[PDB]
Amino acid sequence: KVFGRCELAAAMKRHGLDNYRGYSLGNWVCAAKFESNFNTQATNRNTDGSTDYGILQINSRWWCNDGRTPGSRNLCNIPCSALLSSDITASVNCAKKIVSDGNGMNAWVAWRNRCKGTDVQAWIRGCRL
Ligand SMILES: CC(=O)N[C@@H]1[C@@H](O)[C@H](O[C@@H]2O[C@H](CO)[C@@H](O)[C@H](O)[C@H]2NC(C)=O)[C@@H](CO)O[C@@H]1O
Ligand SMILES: [Cl-]
Ligand SMILES: [Cl-]
Ligand SMILES: [Cl-]
Ligand SMILES: [Cl-]
Ligand SMILES: [Cl-]
Ligand code: NA
Ligand code: NA
Repeated sequence: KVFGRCELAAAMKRHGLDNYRGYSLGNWVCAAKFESNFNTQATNRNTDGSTDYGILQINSRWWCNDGRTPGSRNLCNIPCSALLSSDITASVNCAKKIVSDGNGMNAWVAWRNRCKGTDVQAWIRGCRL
């Protein structure tokens, strides 16, 4: 599924991401925009052979099992394919674990490079939330 911006904002808000670990909702929407262009089916292969999955491009090196990232962890205890669902619950729940792990949203490269330090509230501007 390719979410609309506000649709995703609302979904993320419903799933408890607004101000989760102090990260306002716009951060999460911004991260999803730049990680996946709001596409739950986005996948991208990393240089190490892991793959990033889903709307928040959660990687299989650490967070999910895709059966083809040897030596990797599955800290969200999910098949990576679960992160491609139109239902963002698995991605959100895994993202909550990630963002809680001490590094905040810096885990999301696109967030660090494209959202951090920007007016992320713009990402939820106009949305009914
Ligand atoms: C939370 C999450 O999974 N974020 C992704 C990053 O992990 C990806 O960065 C890449 O991650 C792999 C596995 O840890 C690293 O081997 C690789 O160096 C790293 N790539 C960069 C440029 O840092 C990122 C890839 O775009 O996608 C999500 O942000
Ligand atoms: Cl868009
Ligand atoms: Cl915000
Ligand atoms: Cl694996
Ligand atoms: Cl959802
Ligand atoms: Cl933080
Ligand atoms: Na990415
Ligand atoms: Na893994």
